[PDB]
Amino acid sequence: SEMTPREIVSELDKHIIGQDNAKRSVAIALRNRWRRMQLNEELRHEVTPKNILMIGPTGVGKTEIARRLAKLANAPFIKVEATKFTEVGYVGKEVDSIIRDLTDAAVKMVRVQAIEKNRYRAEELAEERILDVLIPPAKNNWGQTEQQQEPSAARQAFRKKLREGQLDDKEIEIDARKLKIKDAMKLLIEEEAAKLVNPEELKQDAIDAVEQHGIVFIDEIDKICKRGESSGPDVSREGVQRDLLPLVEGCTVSTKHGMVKTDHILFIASGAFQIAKPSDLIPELQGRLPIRVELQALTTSDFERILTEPNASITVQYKALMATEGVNIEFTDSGIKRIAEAAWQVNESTENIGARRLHTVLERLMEEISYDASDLSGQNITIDADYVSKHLDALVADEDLSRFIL
Amino acid sequence: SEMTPREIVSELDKHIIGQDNAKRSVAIALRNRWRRMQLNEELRHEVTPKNILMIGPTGVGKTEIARRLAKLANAPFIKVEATKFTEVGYVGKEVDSIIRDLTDAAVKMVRVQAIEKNRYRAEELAEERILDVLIPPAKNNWGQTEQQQEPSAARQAFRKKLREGQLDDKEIEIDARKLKIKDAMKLLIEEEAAKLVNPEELKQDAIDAVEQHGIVFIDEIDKICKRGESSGPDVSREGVQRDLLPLVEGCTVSTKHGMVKTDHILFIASGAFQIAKPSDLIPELQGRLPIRVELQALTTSDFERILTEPNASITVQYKALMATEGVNIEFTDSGIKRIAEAAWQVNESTENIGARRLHTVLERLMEEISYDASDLSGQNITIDADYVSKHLDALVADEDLSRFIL
Amino acid sequence: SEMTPREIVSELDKHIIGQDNAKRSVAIALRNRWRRMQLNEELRHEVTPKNILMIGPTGVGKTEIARRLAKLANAPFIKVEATKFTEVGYVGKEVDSIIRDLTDAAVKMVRVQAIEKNRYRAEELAEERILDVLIPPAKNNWGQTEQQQEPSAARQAFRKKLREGQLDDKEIEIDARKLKIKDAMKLLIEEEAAKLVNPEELKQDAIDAVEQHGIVFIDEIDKICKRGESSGPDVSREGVQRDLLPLVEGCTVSTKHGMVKTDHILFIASGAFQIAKPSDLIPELQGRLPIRVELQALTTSDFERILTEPNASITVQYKALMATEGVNIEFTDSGIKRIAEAAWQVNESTENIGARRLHTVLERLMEEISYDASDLSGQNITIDADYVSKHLDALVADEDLSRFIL
Amino acid sequence: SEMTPREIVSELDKHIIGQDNAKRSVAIALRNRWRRMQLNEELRHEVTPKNILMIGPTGVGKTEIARRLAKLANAPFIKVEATKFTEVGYVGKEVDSIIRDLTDAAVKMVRVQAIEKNRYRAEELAEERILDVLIPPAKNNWGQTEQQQEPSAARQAFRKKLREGQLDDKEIEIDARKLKIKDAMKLLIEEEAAKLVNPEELKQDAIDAVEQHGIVFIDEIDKICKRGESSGPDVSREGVQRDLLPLVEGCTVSTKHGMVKTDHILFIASGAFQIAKPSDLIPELQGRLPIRVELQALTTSDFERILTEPNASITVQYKALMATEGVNIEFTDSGIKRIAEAAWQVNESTENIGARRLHTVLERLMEEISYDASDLSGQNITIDADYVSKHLDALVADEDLSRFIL
Ligand SMILES: Nc1ncnc2c1ncn2[C@@H]1O[C@H](COP(=O)(O)OP(=O)(O)OP(=O)(O)O)[C@@H](O)[C@H]1O
Ligand SMILES: Nc1ncnc2c1ncn2[C@@H]1O[C@H](COP(=O)(O)OP(=O)(O)OP(=O)(O)O)[C@@H](O)[C@H]1O
Ligand SMILES: [Mg+2]
Repeated sequence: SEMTPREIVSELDKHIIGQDNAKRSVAIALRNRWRRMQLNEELRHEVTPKNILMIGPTGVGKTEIARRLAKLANAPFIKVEATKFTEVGYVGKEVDSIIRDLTDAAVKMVRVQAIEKNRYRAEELAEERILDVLIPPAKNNWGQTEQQQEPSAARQAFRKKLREGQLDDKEIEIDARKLKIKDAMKLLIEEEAAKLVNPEELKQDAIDAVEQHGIVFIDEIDKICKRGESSGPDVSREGVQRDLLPLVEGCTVSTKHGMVKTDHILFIASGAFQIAKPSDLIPELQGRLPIRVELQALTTSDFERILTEPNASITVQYKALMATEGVNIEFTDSGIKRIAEAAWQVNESTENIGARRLHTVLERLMEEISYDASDLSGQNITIDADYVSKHLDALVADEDLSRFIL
Repeated sequence: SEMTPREIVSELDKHIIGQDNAKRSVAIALRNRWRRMQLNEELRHEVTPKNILMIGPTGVGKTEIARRLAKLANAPFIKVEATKFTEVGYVGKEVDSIIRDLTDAAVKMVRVQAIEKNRYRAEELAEERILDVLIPPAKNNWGQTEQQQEPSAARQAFRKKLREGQLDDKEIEIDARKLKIKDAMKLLIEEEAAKLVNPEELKQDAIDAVEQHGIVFIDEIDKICKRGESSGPDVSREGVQRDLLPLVEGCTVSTKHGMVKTDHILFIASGAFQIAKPSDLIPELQGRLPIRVELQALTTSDFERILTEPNASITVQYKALMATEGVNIEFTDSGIKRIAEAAWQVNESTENIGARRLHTVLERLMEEISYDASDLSGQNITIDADYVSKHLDALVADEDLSRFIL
Repeated sequence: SEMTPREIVSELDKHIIGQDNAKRSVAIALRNRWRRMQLNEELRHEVTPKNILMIGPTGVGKTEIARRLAKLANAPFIKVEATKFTEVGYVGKEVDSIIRDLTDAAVKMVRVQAIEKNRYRAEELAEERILDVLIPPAKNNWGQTEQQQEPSAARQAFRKKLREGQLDDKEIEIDARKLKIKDAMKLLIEEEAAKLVNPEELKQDAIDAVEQHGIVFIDEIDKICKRGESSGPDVSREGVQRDLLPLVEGCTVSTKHGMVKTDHILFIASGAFQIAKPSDLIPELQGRLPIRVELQALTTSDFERILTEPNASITVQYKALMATEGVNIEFTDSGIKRIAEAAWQVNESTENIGARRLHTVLERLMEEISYDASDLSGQNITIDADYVSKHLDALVADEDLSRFIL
Repeated sequence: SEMTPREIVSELDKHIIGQDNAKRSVAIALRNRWRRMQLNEELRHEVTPKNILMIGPTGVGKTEIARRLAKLANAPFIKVEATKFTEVGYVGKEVDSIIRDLTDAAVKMVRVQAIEKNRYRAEELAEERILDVLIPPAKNNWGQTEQQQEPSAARQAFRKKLREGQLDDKEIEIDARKLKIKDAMKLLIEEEAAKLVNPEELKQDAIDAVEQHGIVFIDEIDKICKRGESSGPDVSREGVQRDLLPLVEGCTVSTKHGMVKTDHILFIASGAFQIAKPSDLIPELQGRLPIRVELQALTTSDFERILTEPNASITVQYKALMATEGVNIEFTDSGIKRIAEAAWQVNESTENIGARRLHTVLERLMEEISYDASDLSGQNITIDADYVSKHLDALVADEDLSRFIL
């Protein structure tokens, strides 16, 4: 019961732009899950996760692809920065935390997993107990087949009003106190929800989810490589590698949820490696990170697509926000293409993040509309190619200024 | 469970190519545990473990030999980076942790031993309780010799239905809560398995495990010797050697599961010793590491062998996974040759990382296939030397690339 | 339980060759506790103990004597490494630990002490309760002097059968259930075993083992002296001597097992003192180490004795372990002298590590036999001067190998 | 109600040898206590303690004089090392601890102080509750002037029997259980002593004792002075002075016993000042350490007196210890004089501690008797001048050896 290499890339194709290779890789990894759990007992142990190591610059999709991947398989996920554990110079943060955190993440996974499952039932019972105070039921009933006319037009009346209308004052009993529907409603929900939920029967779900589906994204694992010094003193970082193997090559670790294996968890490390090369990773890590994939630096089209396609692109969002003031914003193809060329420019000119650059540029170009929105009520402003250039040109052209306000 | 040296080396031979000297070393050790038992009280508690110190390059087998050695011995094992405690002014953990961890590992094993031993007894009584809800048994019974017709076609009915067919709804009491068979089953099993397991028995058992068969493996021991670039931080690395002394000389450490004595734990310290010499260790430690053995670098022939001969060889493992997709992979002998050859080349032209290299090369090689797979069910794909060159020659040629991908 | 100095030196002489003066010092320390134990209330607590300070090279027997003295004393022993507490840039655990550990160590002895002490009592009562089910005793009895004919030939019959024979099916009552002697026996043992064990006592019994018999061995008490190089770190070492004082002065520390008074713990400080001198210890501490004793470096003859005279000498150890495989090892006098000379020579040409060198040397010399043993069953192998030469001479000479193998 | 400068010195003259100056000084400070608490309210605030700073070598009486002084006024006391708080380079110990500790010290003062104070009261309330079970009192009573005939001959009967007689079986109620007077007595006493032990009525006793009579002995405050560096970097210590000011010039500090002032606690810091001079202390401290006193180095006579006079001199102690074996030791004037000259010699020759040196010398000189004591039963050994010189001469003469075994 699992998707496949290609079928996976499709799903990822519905959220990430470009980076097909990387996709194919997280695709395979995810598939080998369903491949192992499909073998004899003697192998299940022998075959270890095919960890992937992503190589690319920022703003190009790395981390998203992992989120999306873990999401795509509702798998416990966690993102850490290799350097977070480098503060060993004097401070102290230990790797165990990674898995430790992962489990938590899982317990929240499984938790929320039950809630949203029967949240309706709760709300139902919740509003099924608010009608009792509105129309004090006369003890004893039932007996015939009038289940349809049983709730009485009374309860049915307040029913419609409650879920769809006024009603915002009364007192409900718990353990009897005055309150208010809009809140007493959110008071019962949690209570009711309790009844449905279970306890120690969360272990073989969370610890299992983790140990069998968890995914870890180890960011900038390149910030913890060799470096110019010596393989002895500058170990303040190499030693951070020597601290991950246990996690990477199967070890254990106790958590406030029990014991977690880690023997076969999917690790996806990533770096730009524009200084150090994956080859500088200690041999144990090289060994355990078999799948190597390089991501490409984004292009204006990517940018153009990242501005539009996304169900919640900054574009749609902005339009949304200004509609709050009565203004009707509209980004036109040329406009978008233009914001796109604006980002690319700045990335190119100055330092180069990636899709990141879209935020300041867009918020910059809309400064005046953003400030004047209130007075632009009822108007229809359209951001075309003209607009954009006579707002962003001056700035983009000015590299120095770009390093500050863009 | 006590086999002879020559035999122990024969098992080891099944998962590790070459390194005979190392195999004999470890086998002698394992073997003495049986010899010591044949001894009288006095000697039995005078004869200590012949801790090993392995000397060799990376990816040649030092650790693999220790795992496999612990496995055929069925003993709680544990890897530890010597450096995990190093610091020129940092923090780190405490060495005793090594015994806490090893002990957890002993409990884990024991739990398993007992569960699978009487898993039936559990599942049995488990469903034996799911039938009671399905068919409320009328209090009081027995009396005659009708044991067959006693479970009444009623229970017998559900029983087949339950075990075989359909799993799916009701409410069973614990501490009365609606559930679902397919799940209430797993719930009851654990609940039932419990009653069977004797805590003190497994706690004591888990201990003897560690105390009488523990095998700890200290990697990168040479990363603790002298150095010379300082005085404090170096005699601080030495600090790690001092801290380990109690464990190797015999001491007691307190753990969740009780008090553990280290006097009979076998220690396998490993090291490349390219910079320092085993003579650079602190005397007390050199004293506690009687047996010394040097493992040798692997050769291309070795890689070919490593590729297919070991038991769950990566080759056989690849084939297994692919089969899951209905694909039949086969490796040409020359295919196997070109691969070992590619790896060697890279290890030679970049960073030599031993047998480890084989993984990365094998993954890259079979990626296009791995991604297709599903779309090749029923096909017999053969990896001949032509396939191995078309997919790796260029890569191997690009020394930069190899530093990134292979 | 208290013997004279002269007698302790006699016990000491069964395991440690030479170092008579030290055996004496230690002998006095011990007899001295018994003496203080003979005083009145007035002095019992107004008698400042006589901690030892051992001065000597490595591998000459300082630790050994303390251990073995702790054994004949049958006292919980612990061995601290003076430096563990220094840190010119670390945390360095706090000395409290020494009494902590010792206590954990005391507890163990006590536990396994009590058990193996009155085990017979349990197994006896255990089976004494299995005969009750075999031959249901008729209530009320006794009265005359028919004590040996009272158990009746019935109980006496099953008695012999039980401990020496069949009988493997029966149901016993605990808290009434069918079982099986083979296991119902063990089941009872632990149950009864409980009865005898006093948890409110042994905890105390532990403190009474510690506070009044506890021996501590502080090593490298010389790696704590002034030094000179700098000044900050020195007072950082001296910090350990300052902090060390209360223990040797006589105080109370708190453990997970209660409060413990360090007042009668015998302290054995020890050091090589190659760079530093006792006179360089902090005045407070010097005066608190009234008993001073030196140990002489060992000589080849000594090695030869260490090799054979001691009770369970490594020689008698190997010969024993080999006979376990049915091999008759005979060490010729010529063979011993060469082992001793080989060790001495390596200690001369590389790092001198005292008697420890004999271990590595002996092991190496014996590996081949040690591996082949099983197949050499029934044969005789004489380790004589010629035998020693073939196996060691090449290695001893090759100074680079000796820094790795011997 | 207080002694006087002279009268105090005498008390100190009863335990310390020489060092009259320092005595006269601690005397004065102690007296100013009784002088301030004797002035108008406006002054009591204005006048602060006249802190004393002792200047002298080790082994001459400093700390002893402070103990004796705090004892002489049963004042809370504490001795700290200035350097203890210098481990600030990387570790961490804070001065608050000092007062923090001081209070504890006080609560222990007041504690054993309270018990023996109202010990009678407890026992009374104890047996007063044991008669209730013996003669179950009839509820309701009193009313007339029959206080003498009220206890009834019944309670009065058991009263005498109890404290002076049999009665050793009964059950008392606590939290109702059978016991035995002989024990049921000691059980009630403590349990009763609890009610008395001023629960919260311990505050205005400890915090008061501390705040009004506390004495702090700050050892080696010279180890935290200027030093060759700069008044900015080497502040790792000068900053330690900047941390005592608060305490010395009155601040506060919270303790698990409440709040403590510190405004006027007597501080007695000391140092040898053979490197740094009191002039190097930061100005604030100099200001707050008004009384400056120099102690002199001990003399053989001092040594001679230190050996004999003390009610528990090492000499008496030894004679005692050996009597445990039947031997009758006797130090003769010439003998002691000789041990004195021997200590002085070594102090002079090598490094010079002080009285300290008496421990090893005496224990060295008695080595043989100490070892042979057992066989010397019934004999009368006399350590005269002869004995000593022909046991200690060769060693004292040998400076080098002196630095090790003396
Ligand atoms: N004969 C062999 N020699 C080397 N590696 C082998 C051999 N057979 C299989 N392998 C595999 O090669 C990898 C090498 O890892 P291993 O830890 O054994 O190397 P190592 O050099 O001993 O490591 P370390 O330097 O950390 O002690 C493992 O994944 C192991 O399973
Ligand atoms: N008479 C002896 N003299 C020296 N070593 C001996 C003797 N008998 C046995 N040995 C063995 O020699 C080794 C030396 O260890 P020991 O701890 O006694 O030396 P040490 O110099 O006191 O050590 P450290 O410097 O760690 O305090 C031990 O393995 C010990 O068992
Ligand atoms: Mg290694």
